[PDB]
Amino acid sequence: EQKVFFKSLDHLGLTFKQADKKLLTTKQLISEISSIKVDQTNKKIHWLTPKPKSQLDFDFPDKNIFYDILCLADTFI
DNA sequence: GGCGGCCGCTCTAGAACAGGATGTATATATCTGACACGTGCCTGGAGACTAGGGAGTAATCCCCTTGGCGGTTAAAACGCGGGGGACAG
Repeated sequence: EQKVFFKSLDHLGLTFKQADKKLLTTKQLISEISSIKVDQTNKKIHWLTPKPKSQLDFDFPDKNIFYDILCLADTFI
């Protein structure tokens, strides 16, 4: 049970090995950005003619994270 | 007065049933011929010993089969039409 219980508690993590392969592809990200684009456009068509130019934004509060993927990258090299 | 319907009568046949037929199942009588016991060996395995070598086990290693995915087009499966053949006769 020391190896059974914690693996049983992981639900999305067991399928993460295949979900990350299937979902972090080019066409999936194209679909997920075009969905937000058409949502913004028809929501503004319903509401107001000007459209915002900002969608799917990320915040970067920590500067050492770039250093971390740099370390992972030249470890993989 | 004629004719269809109904019921009784005789004819015919399927089939259960009993008797004869002939090749085996048994009940002794007796032969008989290998069966197993006894005897006499004697020839091969067991106690004991010498020596050694191939596997039991440990370690490594690298290898290769199992799980585990999407993808995609070959194909299993469901179903309709029908068609020629398995089988009863």
